[PDB]
Amino acid sequence: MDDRLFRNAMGKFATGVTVITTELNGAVHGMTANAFMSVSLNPKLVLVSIGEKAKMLEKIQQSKKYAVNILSQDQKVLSMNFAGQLEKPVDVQFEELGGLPVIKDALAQISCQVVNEVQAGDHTLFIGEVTDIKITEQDPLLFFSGKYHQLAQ
Amino acid sequence: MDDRLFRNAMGKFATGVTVITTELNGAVHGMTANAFMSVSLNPKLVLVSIGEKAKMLEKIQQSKKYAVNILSQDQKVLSMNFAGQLEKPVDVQFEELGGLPVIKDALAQISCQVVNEVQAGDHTLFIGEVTDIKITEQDPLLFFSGKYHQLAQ
Ligand SMILES: Cc1cc2nc3c(=O)[nH]c(=O)nc-3n(C[C@H](O)[C@H](O)[C@H](O)COP(=O)(O)OP(=O)(O)OC[C@H]3O[C@@H](n4cnc5c(N)ncnc54)[C@H](O)[C@@H]3O)c2cc1C
Ligand SMILES: Cc1cc2nc3c(=O)[nH]c(=O)nc-3n(C[C@H](O)[C@H](O)[C@H](O)COP(=O)(O)OP(=O)(O)OC[C@H]3O[C@@H](n4cnc5c(N)ncnc54)[C@H](O)[C@@H]3O)c2cc1C
Ligand SMILES: NC(=O)c1ccc[n+]([C@@H]2O[C@H](COP(=O)([O-])OP(=O)(O)OC[C@H]3O[C@@H](n4cnc5c(N)ncnc54)[C@H](O)[C@@H]3O)[C@@H](O)[C@H]2O)c1
Ligand SMILES: NC(=O)c1ccc[n+]([C@@H]2O[C@H](COP(=O)([O-])OP(=O)(O)OC[C@H]3O[C@@H](n4cnc5c(N)ncnc54)[C@H](O)[C@@H]3O)[C@@H](O)[C@H]2O)c1
Repeated sequence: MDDRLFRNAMGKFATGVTVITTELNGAVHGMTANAFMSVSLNPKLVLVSIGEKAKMLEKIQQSKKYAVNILSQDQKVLSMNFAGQLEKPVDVQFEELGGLPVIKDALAQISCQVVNEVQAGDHTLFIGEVTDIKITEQDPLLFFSGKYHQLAQ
Repeated sequence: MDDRLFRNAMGKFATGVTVITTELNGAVHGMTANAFMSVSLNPKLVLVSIGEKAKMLEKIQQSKKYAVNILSQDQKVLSMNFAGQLEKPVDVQFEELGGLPVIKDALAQISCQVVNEVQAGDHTLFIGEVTDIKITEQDPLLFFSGKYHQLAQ
């Protein structure tokens, strides 16, 4: 059992792709995440998992809020941008939802207030209560086996 | 803000589909789950999220272990089965990995020991340390907007 074997295995679980956003003292910060899930119905809770070394970790710890932007099929470049994979950052179009910066034309936008924070090995889980939601009927960006994919139409 | 709006939103995050399995007195229990994610690299941690009213909850609390079986495209019937959606249960073919019952021909099989248990609203998060992994190169069953889907080929 290598780290590569584990990552390969984990990559067998297909997911959508989100960008996590928050605002700290004026500035908008974003991070590409697929470790996201729906947690609870009553109350409305959601969870995101952030690596210990990630700049986003301290940002969320201070702001105590975050939004989750589910990316559409047309937003592959944004995924790469917020994953630190482009040499030059793109000029991202933000709007607002429940007091959070959200990404324009995202498949879906979900704004949260952090209600719990749980360390789990390498990462921290931020459990958030959902305050606002915006949905569209776009097709999703998918991530599977280390590659970007689309739904069969 | 209705429960339907929240569920619709949450459905906008595409996922693979797993069956969580465990063993209590040699009886094998399974439950369909898509609230699953990779958590930590060092140590190797995974997380699953189980509803407070789910029979699986108490089973895992006792056994202190679970396997995650990621379903292939060919396993839609299994997903429906372990979701309580068929009138008559199907005869499921089990095998073994790390002392856990796993589903034969799954896309991937991941066996875990529970290392933490965190309540989060409606649900409990069982954080699991991975002991054993088996992977194949099959295509995944997908779940998105309340429907089963496939990857574009
Ligand atoms: C598909 C995929 C899924 C991933 N899932 C997760 C996961 O769930 N959990 C996890 O911890 N990591 C995940 N990662 C890795 C993570 O996205 C990167 O490690 C990321 O670079 C870490 O961001 P950071 O907070 O450390 O800050 P940085 O490394 O600085 O942020 C990454 C990039 O975002 C850009 N950026 C930030 N804010 C803005 C803005 N205001 N406008 C324009 N650009 C901006 C920056 O230019 C930078 O290049 C994933 C990566 C991929 C590709
Ligand atoms: C795609 C999708 C994703 C879901 N994700 C989640 C989630 O992540 N978290 C969550 O809590 N719920 C989730 N659910 C709901 C969950 O799958 C159902 O609520 C399930 O019925 C609850 O199982 P239970 O533990 O309460 O026991 P039951 O309701 O009794 O189990 C469901 C079915 O599994 C069958 N079964 C169990 N063991 C065996 C076996 N040994 N051999 C053959 N059949 C067996 C039973 O016949 C039963 O019909 C999801 C449902 C769907 C369709
Ligand atoms: N922290 C995360 O939850 C996470 C998820 C995906 C990618 N990433 C990071 O982004 C970079 C690019 O990703 P890639 O194209 O190599 O995809 P990849 O092939 O490494 O990812 C496939 C799967 O492996 C798992 N994984 C990868 N890194 C992980 C980590 N650090 N902690 C927990 N699970 C992890 C995830 O479940 C992911 O979906 C890599 O450095 C990777 O580590 C991190
Ligand atoms: N507990 C869960 O994480 C979960 C996830 C999916 C489906 N289910 C249950 O299985 C049954 C059939 O599912 P469906 O075909 O109606 O799909 P659906 O349209 O209700 O599911 C779409 C999304 O909504 C979210 N969701 C649904 N029920 C949830 C719950 N009880 N708690 C937290 N998030 C939830 C999930 O993220 C899911 O991916 C429903 O009763 C549903 O509640 C539960």
